[PDB]
Amino acid sequence: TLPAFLPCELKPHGLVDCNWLFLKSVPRFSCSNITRLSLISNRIHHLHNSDFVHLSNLRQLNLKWNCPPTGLSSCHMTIEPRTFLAMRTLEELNLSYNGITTVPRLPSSLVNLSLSHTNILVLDANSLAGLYSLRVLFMDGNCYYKNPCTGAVKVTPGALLGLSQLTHLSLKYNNLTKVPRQLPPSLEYLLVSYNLIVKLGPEDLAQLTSLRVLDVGGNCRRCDHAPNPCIECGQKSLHLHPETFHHLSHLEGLVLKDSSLHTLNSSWFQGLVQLSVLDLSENFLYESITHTNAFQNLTRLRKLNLSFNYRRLHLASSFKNLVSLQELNMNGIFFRLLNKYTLRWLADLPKLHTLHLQMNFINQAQLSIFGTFRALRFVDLSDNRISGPSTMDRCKKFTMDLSRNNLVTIKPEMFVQLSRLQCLSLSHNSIAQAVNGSQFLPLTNLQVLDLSHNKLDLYHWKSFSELPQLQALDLSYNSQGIGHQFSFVTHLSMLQSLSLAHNDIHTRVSSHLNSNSVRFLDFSGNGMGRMWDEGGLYLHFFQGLSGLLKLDLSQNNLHILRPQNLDNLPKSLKLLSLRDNYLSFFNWTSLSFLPNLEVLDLAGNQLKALTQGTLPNGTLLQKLDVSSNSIVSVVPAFFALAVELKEVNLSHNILKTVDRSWFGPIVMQLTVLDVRSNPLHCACGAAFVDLLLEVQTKVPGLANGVKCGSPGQLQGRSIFAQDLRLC
DNA sequence: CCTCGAGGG
Ligand SMILES: *[C@@H]1O[C@H](CO)[C@@H](O)[C@H](O)[C@H]1NC(C)=O
Repeated sequence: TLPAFLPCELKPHGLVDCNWLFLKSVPRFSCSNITRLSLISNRIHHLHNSDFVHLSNLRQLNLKWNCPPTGLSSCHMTIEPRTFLAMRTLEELNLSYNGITTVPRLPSSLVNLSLSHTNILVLDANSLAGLYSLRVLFMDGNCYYKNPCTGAVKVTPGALLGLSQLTHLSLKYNNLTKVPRQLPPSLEYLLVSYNLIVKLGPEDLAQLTSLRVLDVGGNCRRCDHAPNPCIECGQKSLHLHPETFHHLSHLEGLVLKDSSLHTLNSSWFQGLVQLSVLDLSENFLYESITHTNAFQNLTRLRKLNLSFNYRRLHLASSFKNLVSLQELNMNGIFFRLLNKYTLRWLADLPKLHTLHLQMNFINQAQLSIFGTFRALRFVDLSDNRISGPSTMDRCKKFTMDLSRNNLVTIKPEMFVQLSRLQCLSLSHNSIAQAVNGSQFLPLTNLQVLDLSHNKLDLYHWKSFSELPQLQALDLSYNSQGIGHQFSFVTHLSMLQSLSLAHNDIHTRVSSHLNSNSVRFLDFSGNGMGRMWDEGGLYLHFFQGLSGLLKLDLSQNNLHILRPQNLDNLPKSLKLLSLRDNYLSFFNWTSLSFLPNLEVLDLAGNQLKALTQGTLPNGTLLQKLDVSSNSIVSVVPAFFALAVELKEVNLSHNILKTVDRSWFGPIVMQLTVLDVRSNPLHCACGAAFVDLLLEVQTKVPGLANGVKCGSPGQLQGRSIFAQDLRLC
């Protein structure tokens, strides 16, 4: 009757969630059917032979973050010999972020193991005894600046050969000077990044002929302008032996990032015939990518990262061979100019769909080039310094992001040959301009336009009229004696979504917003309280938006909401958000003025009670959110008439109980009833317990998150800390 | 390998 696994939550697939519960011991709670137990981030510092005896059938166990090394502000975990042996079908185990110095004894059933961020500094053949079914082993971060050790962690030669089935090995951030010797040949991937492996040769990868991904990056770093502690490389560059990767016939992925690579050598990729991913970021290949020939035979290369390579830029002719290339990252390279030659050799690549060009300080750009490519779907030029022509965004659609640039004026010529663009972002520029229908002529196909965080003045009624396919327009956070603000809206014939959120609404703001197409309007963070206080002037401000379905009036300083104003909102309205206003009183029967309303959000107001009316017949209301108010009481039968009521959020209020007289029969059709963060009074007779237990599947966090506000020793603790059914 | 140089897995 009480949920079975207090103080934890039962979740469907045999999962018992005991996360973040301040537990100091493994809970005891039949348990013969639980197969998964998560105990993430509790306070368990000691583990004992008998601690898992009741969970003999566990397959998955997460003990992450129970006894962190430092860490935080220092913990050592003790584990008895037979602790995990009681679970002889245990398949997965996470011991990461625990102060253990040796790996515990484990059952041979184990398949996945994490020992990351512990204090295990030695792995020998004894450490992993009998893990012959192990496929996954992670142990990162046991000897770096956040989890320091003296010297390095040692993996002895052949220590892991017993792991006959090991496909996955990660040993990052462990101060390794060399790749461990005689690693299991079954390895399909090996991560040894961010150690001190300054030298690499075919010897170091001897017999790893089953590798699909190898990460040897960050082993020779340059620590100039490194935010966190960095160990500067002893040499000019990662020393790479030409034949190192030659035998890696199945290598699909290779990352050589942050290796201080000054040149590329085609030898490296010679034997890599299924190489689909290559990461070359954070090196010094600026000149190299401008001239090299290494790319000439990488014909299966799908993804390529060239980001943050330091010293007129032109991608080398070798790029023309990358006919499988789908994605190219060129962030943070820094080139002043983007021209017709800069990216020339990418133009005929059959399936190049994504191009990252962030943070390059580009101040002159012939964007026209992006109309010549074969299948560009996304070009990110955000955070550059583009100021003009050359001399809702999802869209996940030919898309271009020009946000955080230097546009002050938009000129139609900057968009020549970009006529195929369906999504554009000019957000976070400094565009102060009278928009008037003469800015985006070539953008004939533009459906989504983000002009947020700019300084547009929108008095002109011809605004955006040259965008015939415009469906979604974001004018959020816009800062403005002729024309009228927002007058253009009615003339945008296919506009479905519009945001005018957090704007500067001045005297001659159009008293009417009109449309036949707008279905969603975000009018958040404006002054609708101040506007509706000006009498009849704005009484019908939204009425002209025919077919309007969703309206957001959050953060509009609404202190009152008269029936006049609700009645003159479009009768089509299905969703209305009044979140974070100052509503103290509200006749709930006034909701009958919103016939088709289904979702109502009134959170962050000061409705001290649900007392003033009832949910009217025969409303179609489905979701009511009245959280973070100050509700201290509700009238019986309040929710009774809302036939279609499914979700109601009463959380973060001041309810001393939750009574069934409120809902009646509809309490059993409720999919969600959220009553957390109410100061419930947990006397020994309290009736709310049996009620919540009746709809327990439908109240989130009931097991431990629904807590008492009184009496004093129960203050801040769950309604199940003591059994309240006793009295 | 991936997401948002460290962390995840
Ligand atoms: C109820 O509202 C609270 C307000 O903070 C929110 O945290 C929670 O997500 C909501 N509950 C549900 C089930 O959506």
